[PDB]
Amino acid sequence: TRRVAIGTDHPAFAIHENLILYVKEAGDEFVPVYCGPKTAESVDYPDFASRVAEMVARKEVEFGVLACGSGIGMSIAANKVPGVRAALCHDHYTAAMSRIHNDANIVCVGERTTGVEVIREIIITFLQTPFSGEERHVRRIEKIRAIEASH
Amino acid sequence: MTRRVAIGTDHPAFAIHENLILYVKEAGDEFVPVYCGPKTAESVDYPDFASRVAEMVARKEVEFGVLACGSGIGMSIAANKVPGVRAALCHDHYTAAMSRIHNDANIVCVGERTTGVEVIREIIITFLQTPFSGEERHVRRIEKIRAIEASH
Amino acid sequence: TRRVAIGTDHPAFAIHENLILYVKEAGDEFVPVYCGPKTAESVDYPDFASRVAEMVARKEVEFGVLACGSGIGMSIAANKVPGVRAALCHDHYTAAMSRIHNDANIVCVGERTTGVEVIREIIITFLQTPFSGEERHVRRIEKIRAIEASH
Amino acid sequence: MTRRVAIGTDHPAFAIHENLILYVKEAGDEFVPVYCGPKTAESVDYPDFASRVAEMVARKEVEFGVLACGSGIGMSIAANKVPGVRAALCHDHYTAAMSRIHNDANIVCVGERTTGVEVIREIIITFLQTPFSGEERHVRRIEKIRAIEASH
Ligand SMILES: O=C(NO)[C@H](O)[C@H](O)COP(=O)(O)O
Ligand SMILES: O=C(NO)[C@H](O)[C@H](O)COP(=O)(O)O
Ligand SMILES: O=C(NO)[C@H](O)[C@H](O)COP(=O)(O)O
Ligand SMILES: O=C(NO)[C@H](O)[C@H](O)COP(=O)(O)O
Repeated sequence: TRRVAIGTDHPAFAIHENLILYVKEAGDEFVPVYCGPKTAESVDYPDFASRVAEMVARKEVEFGVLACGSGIGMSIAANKVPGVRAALCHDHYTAAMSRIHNDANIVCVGERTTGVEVIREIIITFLQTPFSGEERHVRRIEKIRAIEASH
Repeated sequence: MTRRVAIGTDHPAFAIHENLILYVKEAGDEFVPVYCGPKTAESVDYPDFASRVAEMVARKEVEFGVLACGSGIGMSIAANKVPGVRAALCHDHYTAAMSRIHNDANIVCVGERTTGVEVIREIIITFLQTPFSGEERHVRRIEKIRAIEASH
Repeated sequence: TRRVAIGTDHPAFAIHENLILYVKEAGDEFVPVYCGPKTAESVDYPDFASRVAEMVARKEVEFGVLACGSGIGMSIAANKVPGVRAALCHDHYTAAMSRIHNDANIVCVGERTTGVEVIREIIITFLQTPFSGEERHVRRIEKIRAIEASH
Repeated sequence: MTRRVAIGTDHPAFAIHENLILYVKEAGDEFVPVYCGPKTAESVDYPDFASRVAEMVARKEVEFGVLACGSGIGMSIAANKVPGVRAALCHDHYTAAMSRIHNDANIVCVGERTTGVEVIREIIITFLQTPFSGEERHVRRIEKIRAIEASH
């Protein structure tokens, strides 16, 4: 069982059931946990970025999915939480490499920037692709953890 | 009155480092590049250079940063670990503009392996030239990012 | 007055009024002419690609806008009409350069690939950006016309 | 039983021409690159090389073509002028896959100025390896493209 927490702001609300669906499409072991808004009225992305990022950091869930206008807001605010490696992806390549090289634990996408079928592909690829485990990446990821600790 | 812009890369982006320097100048006379990346070909660790540039931005030694890696991802994660930093992974003109308009982003991140140099150029120029909107919901949202930083 | 004919298939139907709106947003001189489907049921992209491309070729309208799943189908089928330079754009850069270098007369976009705000930006940039008029491009565009004539 | 793949570029894509050759091989043993672009640095006219490769595909001398220019656009326009050709401008994995699945595309077009080499690699590989679906609505739509060609 690999839980994936889902967060959005208002531009991504209309596509939230899509994101739920795309998590389950990655495999039966992938369980979506919807932590986004309940209504379509404006909300502030940091509020929902924080909720999902804290769950990931605390290890309640293995993965996060965050959507907003461009995904930029989500990736900045999620990365403020220690333990989070939030990757803003715009295609299949960035989704795969975020996992292989960076061991990313949160994938961020933009609703106004990336079509839903590419959002589908991103989410599925992010979840299914393993971290390489290579020495250099393991070292670089540990160096990100050391930047957190120095602050 | 002129605006400093620090540039960092790891090894795959080293091959285009004078490109990055050039594109910063291309945004206007008032933009001064500050090269902080691998002085040479050397395979290096992106978080070391993201930190160098991220710290300069957070200390207000430069106004903006430009970071390049393979996909841009490692640079955006590592730079966002520094409080005071809003580092945006951009891949086209629209994200470069909106990162500024909505998020008041102070670091632009790009991948050399994903995004062609003429779009990287367009990203950098758009980033540097586009102003923050100052609009109420955006200020409040940026403050909420700061409040998150304060809690950790 | 610069008429712009608009064509879609079914995945782009839900966003057809968007495309109408984005044409007018480029300027008051830009007049949208909707030539896409009236209902959301499946249709074949070549049918609507051809209608718009023929209007452009015959010079009824100055410009075309075509949307489908990925935009690939639209750009292949529209380019089959002599006189058409249909450019599949996915960002601002490709929209600008399609006009500056290629003198493109039709812009093609994918609904499932490119978010509407980037589709907005593409359409506005395509319409507002002039052809450079440079010798080399004028020569290359004339060489495209010579490929048509040899078939 | 092995599948030939002709490659053409103009001048900005010349710098990555052995990349393109390499990536075609990377899709499998059964893929044979056929280099047809500028043998040298020379500033050239994209329609001359789009034609060379487009004609080889239409004559069935090769099964696939790969075309690279600045933005990929001029290559897709010029190659689509040859009857029998379905040339797709792709910029990521999804368009590369769908061009094959839905449109049975026989030429892949890319921009060196817009799309980074590792994604160009991914585009080429995905294009070559992904099969046409053969599904009814797609066959009919492809035939309608042919019927358009016949009318001119
Ligand atoms: O894209 C975003 N953050 O990156 C936000 O979703 C975006 O600013 C929301 O904008 P809006 O409040 O005009 O809808
Ligand atoms: O993509 C990146 N960071 O996100 C880095 O540039 C990447 O890890 C470099 O990988 P390499 O060590 O295979 O060159
Ligand atoms: O993207 C397209 N042509 O490029 C078409 O819109 C696409 O094949 C439509 O697919 P569908 O018939 O499964 O909706
Ligand atoms: O983008 C292209 N065709 O679409 C071409 O590579 C482009 O016209 C080359 O332009 P240049 O003549 O400035 O190098």
